[PDB]
Amino acid sequence: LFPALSPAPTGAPADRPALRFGERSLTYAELAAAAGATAGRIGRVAVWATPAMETGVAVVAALLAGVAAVPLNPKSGDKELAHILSDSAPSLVLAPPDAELPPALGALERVDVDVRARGAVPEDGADDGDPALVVYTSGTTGPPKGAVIPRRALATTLDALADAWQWTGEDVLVQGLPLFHVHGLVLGILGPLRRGGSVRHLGRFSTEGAARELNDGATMLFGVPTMYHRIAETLPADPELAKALAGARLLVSGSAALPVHDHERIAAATGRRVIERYGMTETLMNTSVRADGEPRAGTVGVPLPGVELRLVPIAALDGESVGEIQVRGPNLFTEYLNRPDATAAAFTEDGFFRTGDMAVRDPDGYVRIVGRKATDLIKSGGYKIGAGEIENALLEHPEVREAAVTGEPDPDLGERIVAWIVPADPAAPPALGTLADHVAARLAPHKRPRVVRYLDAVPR
Ligand SMILES: Nc1ncnc2c1ncn2[C@@H]1O[C@H](COP(=O)(O)O)[C@@H](O)[C@H]1O
Ligand SMILES: [Cl-]
Ligand SMILES: [Cl-]
Ligand SMILES: [Mg+2]
Repeated sequence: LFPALSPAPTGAPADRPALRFGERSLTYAELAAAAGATAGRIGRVAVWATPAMETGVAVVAALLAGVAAVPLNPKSGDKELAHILSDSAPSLVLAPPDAELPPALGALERVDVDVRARGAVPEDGADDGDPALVVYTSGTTGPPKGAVIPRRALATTLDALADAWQWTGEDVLVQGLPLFHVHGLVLGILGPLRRGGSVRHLGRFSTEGAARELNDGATMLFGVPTMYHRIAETLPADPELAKALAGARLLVSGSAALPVHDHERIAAATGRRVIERYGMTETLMNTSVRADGEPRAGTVGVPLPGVELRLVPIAALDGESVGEIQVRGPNLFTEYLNRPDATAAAFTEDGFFRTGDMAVRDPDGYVRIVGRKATDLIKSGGYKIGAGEIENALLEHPEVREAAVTGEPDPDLGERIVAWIVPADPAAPPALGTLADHVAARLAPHKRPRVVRYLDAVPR
């Protein structure tokens, strides 16, 4: 999976940079040795997945050990952690030494991840179908399902992207994405390691931080559309940001659609374009605009090598016939953990995954996502948010009789979460702050409502 880490590297390859988090870093040899020491201490494991160097070491340790990792959002609330802990039943939690863990984890064995530890890299005994990660992803109803992602899916999607993006071990990625989802963790940490390159993780994203790294040897930027919106807003005032983007080898957006107004403001300011790629937790990456392809706003390009894609079948490349994307390939997840009926429902009889995403293809083969088959989802900041679980949390509040949750457009977030409340007392309805704080404390801050509306009645 990482031939530059296992077996332990030697000579010049060993002293190449691997991970950089501000002034903290690890070379390939240092990462292999620190992850190896950790791997020997874990013969499923949870990872307290802060946007910090320890998270890279922890996940690489699990992969070297051949033990599935379950990334935890360090801002998850009590309900959300209890569910993941009960569902995935990890043996231990890998955490940074100084992390304050919440009481939901009080009974779990804590293994501190030491980035200065030096141990042997375990022998690789893993099989390609072995679970690599369990990544919790929201559905339209109920609590998040654990997508079990096999080792082979990681290798194949990362190598497919290497071909599409002309990504090599000479590339230096900058990113500031969360490390408990696929974009930040798989593409943004494991991808550079599989390639033999490096990543500079910003901790918290900022336009200034992205500019700094791209003006100082970073060659690629990955972000969600919200980050590109904030870049587009800042460009007129920020000459060094404009130069940073103009000089980049590749700018990539994903997790949600990049609006054409943001695309074109970036092109106006910098003279170059942002590649979009389309993927899902359950499928990893499906399509991308290629580095050697024509840049086309509002598209997600062509199927990646090894991905079988169809629209439903619609065979005309007409830019007009709307159909459901379905995919098959070694990029696919194994199952939803403990959910065999939901797993079976996600697949056609002949083994294609039903994405729910609606698309056309143009005469060049390019895919444009234009909607949904039956059921909108909510994407806020490039997080997929499930309405039903936000409703279920709001219903716990004593000032809420009934609740419905929807998304509405937001120029910065793509969509913002709306809470529709039948109050306990219509003359004293619960304020947004009380409801938002409650959902943040139960679920996670990114899932909080940003708007509240009161009604007499909501769907049952
Ligand atoms: N570049 C993109 N354009 C439009 N939608 C996207 C793109 N990348 C991912 N998505 C959406 O994100 C979903 C997967 O996100 P997730 O459920 O968080 O794994 C897909 O089903 C799409 O709806
Ligand atoms: Cl750090
Ligand atoms: Cl959060
Ligand atoms: Mg619903």
